[PDB]
Amino acid sequence: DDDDKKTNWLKRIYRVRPCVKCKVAPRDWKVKNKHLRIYNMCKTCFNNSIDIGDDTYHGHVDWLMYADS
Ligand SMILES: Nc1ncnc2c1ncn2[C@@H]1O[C@H](COP(=O)(O)OP(=O)(O)O)[C@@H](O)[C@H]1O
Ligand SMILES: [Zn+2]
Repeated sequence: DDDDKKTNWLKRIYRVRPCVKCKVAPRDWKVKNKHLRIYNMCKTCFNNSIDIGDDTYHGHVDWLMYADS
């Protein structure tokens, strides 16, 4: 099933690249219609970047959740 190929790639992608800032915690994420948005930072590091005034690591990558667009 091609949808499983997509899903298993998304689980692997999420697992193997932790927060870009602390490099330990998993990334924050949300569902955005038929896309998974994986933010660059965990929530703790994101909130913190707002307090310190750093937008260097702000950003995300959207992923189609299905095999067929
Ligand atoms: N956990 C996070 N790590 C890094 N950047 C983030 C995080 N959460 C939000 N951002 C950034 O904050 C902005 C707002 O994102 P979001 O609420 O997804 O956008 P919208 O709903 O305006 O389309 C985007 O620049 C996003 O990349
Ligand atoms: Zn972090």
